[PDB]
Amino acid sequence: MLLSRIKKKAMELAEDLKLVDFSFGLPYTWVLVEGIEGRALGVAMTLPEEVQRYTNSIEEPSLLEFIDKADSLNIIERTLGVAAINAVSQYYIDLREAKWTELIDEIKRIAIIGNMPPVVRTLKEKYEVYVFERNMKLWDRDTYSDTLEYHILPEVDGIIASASCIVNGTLDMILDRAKKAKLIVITGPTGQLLPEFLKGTKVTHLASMKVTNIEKALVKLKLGSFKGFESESIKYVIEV
Amino acid sequence: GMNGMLLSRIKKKAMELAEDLKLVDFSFGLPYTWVLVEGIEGRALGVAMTLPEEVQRYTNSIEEPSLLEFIDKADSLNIIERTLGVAAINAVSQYYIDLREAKWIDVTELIQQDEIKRIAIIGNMPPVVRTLKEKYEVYVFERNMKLWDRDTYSDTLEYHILPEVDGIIASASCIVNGTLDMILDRAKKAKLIVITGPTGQLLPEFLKGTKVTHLASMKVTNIEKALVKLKLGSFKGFESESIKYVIEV
Amino acid sequence: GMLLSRIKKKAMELAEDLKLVDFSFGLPYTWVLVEGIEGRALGVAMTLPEEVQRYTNSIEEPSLLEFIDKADSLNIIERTLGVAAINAVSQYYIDLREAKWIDVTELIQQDEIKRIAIIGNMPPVVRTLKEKYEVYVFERNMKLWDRDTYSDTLEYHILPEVDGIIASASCIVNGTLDMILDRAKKAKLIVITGPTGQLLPEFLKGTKVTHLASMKVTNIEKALVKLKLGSFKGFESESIKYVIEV
Amino acid sequence: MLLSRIKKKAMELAEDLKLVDFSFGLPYTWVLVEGIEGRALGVAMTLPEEVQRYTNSIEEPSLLEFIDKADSLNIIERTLGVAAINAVSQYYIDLREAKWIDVTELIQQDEIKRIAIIGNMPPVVRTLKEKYEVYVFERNMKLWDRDTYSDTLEYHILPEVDGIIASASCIVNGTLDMILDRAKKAKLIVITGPTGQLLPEFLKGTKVTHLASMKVTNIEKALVKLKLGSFKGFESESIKYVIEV
Repeated sequence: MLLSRIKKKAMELAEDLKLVDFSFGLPYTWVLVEGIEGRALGVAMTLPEEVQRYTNSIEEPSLLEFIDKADSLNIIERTLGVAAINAVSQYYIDLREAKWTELIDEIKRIAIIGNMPPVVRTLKEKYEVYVFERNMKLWDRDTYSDTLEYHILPEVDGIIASASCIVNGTLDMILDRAKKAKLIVITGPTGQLLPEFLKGTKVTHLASMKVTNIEKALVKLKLGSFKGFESESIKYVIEV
Repeated sequence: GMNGMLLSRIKKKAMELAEDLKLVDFSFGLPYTWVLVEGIEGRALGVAMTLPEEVQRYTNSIEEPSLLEFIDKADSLNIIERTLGVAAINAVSQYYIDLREAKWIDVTELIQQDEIKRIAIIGNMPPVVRTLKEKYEVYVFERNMKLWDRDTYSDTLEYHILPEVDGIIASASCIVNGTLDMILDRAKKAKLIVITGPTGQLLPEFLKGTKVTHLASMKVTNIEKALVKLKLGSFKGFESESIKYVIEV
Repeated sequence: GMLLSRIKKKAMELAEDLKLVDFSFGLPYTWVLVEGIEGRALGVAMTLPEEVQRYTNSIEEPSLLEFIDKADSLNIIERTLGVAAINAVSQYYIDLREAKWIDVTELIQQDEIKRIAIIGNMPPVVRTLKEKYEVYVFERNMKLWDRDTYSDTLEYHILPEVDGIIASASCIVNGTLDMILDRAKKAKLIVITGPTGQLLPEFLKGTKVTHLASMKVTNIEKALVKLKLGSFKGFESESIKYVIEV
Repeated sequence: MLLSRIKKKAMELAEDLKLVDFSFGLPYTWVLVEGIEGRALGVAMTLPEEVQRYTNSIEEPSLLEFIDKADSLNIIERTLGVAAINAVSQYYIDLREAKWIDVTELIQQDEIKRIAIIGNMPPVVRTLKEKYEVYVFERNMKLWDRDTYSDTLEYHILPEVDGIIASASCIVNGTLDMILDRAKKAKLIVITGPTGQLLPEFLKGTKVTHLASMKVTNIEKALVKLKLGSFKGFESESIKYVIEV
């Protein structure tokens, strides 16, 4: 599992960081950390439809304990672990010259994992697009089942996968089936991880967002507002 | 919002009690949304079950969070605003709750104390269902597909079956989704109506005049340890830091 | 005291000279084909798989009277086949002389109706009314969730505040029709729209329902092919939409 | 896709067969065919939770047209196609070496330790959970348990199991290709259910070891029960078999 290798690298970076606060909440599970330079907020998308039991083996919460359960069979332990990996990453992230869609000549067929209407509408006009959605709420008249990813991914030149593919563990399959993909973009707040963690993989770019105001974003994360949390952050694209 | 709700009348009573209380912390999280409050006597933790299957959008009109702002949004069309509002009503209630005449029993024990023939169980609660299905005629209704059995009926059949039952055990989550008003209206022949679960932390005086007879809920004994488990998404961890009670209305 | 229990009693009196030809509990619609001295009639009801408890049926010997008698059953499979049979008998005897060949949107008037409750997400109807009226859309199925759609648990509280109601005819199969009419306190216009609304208007006499917006199958053979193939638009193209006043 | 290769072989066998009747219905989609020897009924499990739109490109229904749409991106076209492949298969099926046993008795303690069960089958799960290490995966929320896991974990758990009991519905949703690719250490792979009516020769070369399905003994009585939406009524008009691939 790729998430098992990412947590090993992240635990080496969490040595000088401490856990401040956390919450397995909606729409995002977040982990607040603190170092000598200041604080950092890491998030991971909560997928309640994947939750089988509301249990957690973690008795004493800590940053190293959260990161160690990132490859757990328990989705609650994974989401808190990925959020913690992102929290350590957002503390050490270098976004100096980070690019702001026009990232895609070269590409003819695109596979979009996770229904993102603004991204889909822009690409459906100029490229052959295949949208895959698992959640029934985000279903369009153009969306296909996620069971068809295994068969369509080897035929596409570009892949735009929702960063939620990291928490549900579907990232390992997406990369394995990306036989002919020249571009693989992991987009969303769950993609807050360091690009060095994905070195060697087929992932080409990471499109996420860094929290500019931790206090205001925490208020919006606790209130369950995605746009409110998004407005307290800056969107970035960094090459792996 | 929806001023016709029983929840619209409960928030009006709760806002009069939230005058000497302040908001400490909150979280729209899983399995429960919680609101932490503080008064002159100490702190109180109120919870309200999060129903993600009811969430259509992740939006919130609340810009400046406060205890009175949360309670005012209890009768909102937005489930996120309702859940945070009900958790805030429960927070205020848990600060002022008097459990002198509270019975330290299970909901199944409470039913056995009366002469019931047919029971309607709203919300699939396996321990409660298993105990009652062997001694009474039980009708289980579940809205969430995850908690669905081969013996659970659709919630659309509640409207037709509730007038035929003598007892009702409704999951306290009927307060956050807005089904409580219908359940009580259709409870024509029911002599025993129990609202069970941590979302039922509300004061019994708020349900005065309604057909609700009992409130089966739990009070947090250790706020710090229960918050750790609520943030970790562990229900039994939060349940172990609380005491279950059954109180008359 | 369900409304569907009273409709089946009236429909069984009309199914005396009709015989069952074929049937199918299928998707998107359950259908029942009947035959009389004048010819054949096809009746449909919307299959709601999310409501299915167990794939069981107490009917051993299928007949038109047996199907109609199980229209008020607790089993959704028996209800859907029963409603489809009631519609099949209705489509044989339906009189569309004074039926209006109009859309549901042009039926409502700005003169009095200020608030509209739309039960079942119908994008063309919603888009037209949302720009001129205060609209409240309620959807139970997650597949049909928009940026304006709300939960069906809020119907009980919002229906008493609306002047007009446009309810999907699927409210007849899941048994939500009885509640919708009870909570329609201030509604002056109640329209039951969809292929499940093929039942006779006389069956809804006395109720708060004002209009029935449905469709009559013009080509039974071609529509059956499209019903068996699972195509809604293919079956819709082999029918004619009508608006009949109750 | 494996279903794209199965339809090519099934279309060669549908030459002397004709379409009689069909229905995309619940619980099963069925296709009724006829040849010189008689009639055959093929079924495929309808998965309404997978249906996003109720559309079908098929204008003129035929046996070859149904089979050609078996690898379609449209679940309605796939289910009708798989039901048609099963209908052609049930006409040519040879059950001389078919075992009249349950899927549970096909597994022995001396060879298998970890079992992966795809599709929540309570009788099969209850029998195996007491003697083996079982991992149940369910995609439909209705058939979900506090003991079942998400289908996203199949990709990671399937390479660790000795045996696999997959619901034949994995053929219609399109998960069969992944299940077999992730069956790295599996010595036994059983595709169980009425959707597994297909010929064993179609799965020759694959990791699939057995096919546990059923053959309709009374077509008329089973059609009445399929149209009525009764699974047990249709099951009682059939005979369960286990044929080795």
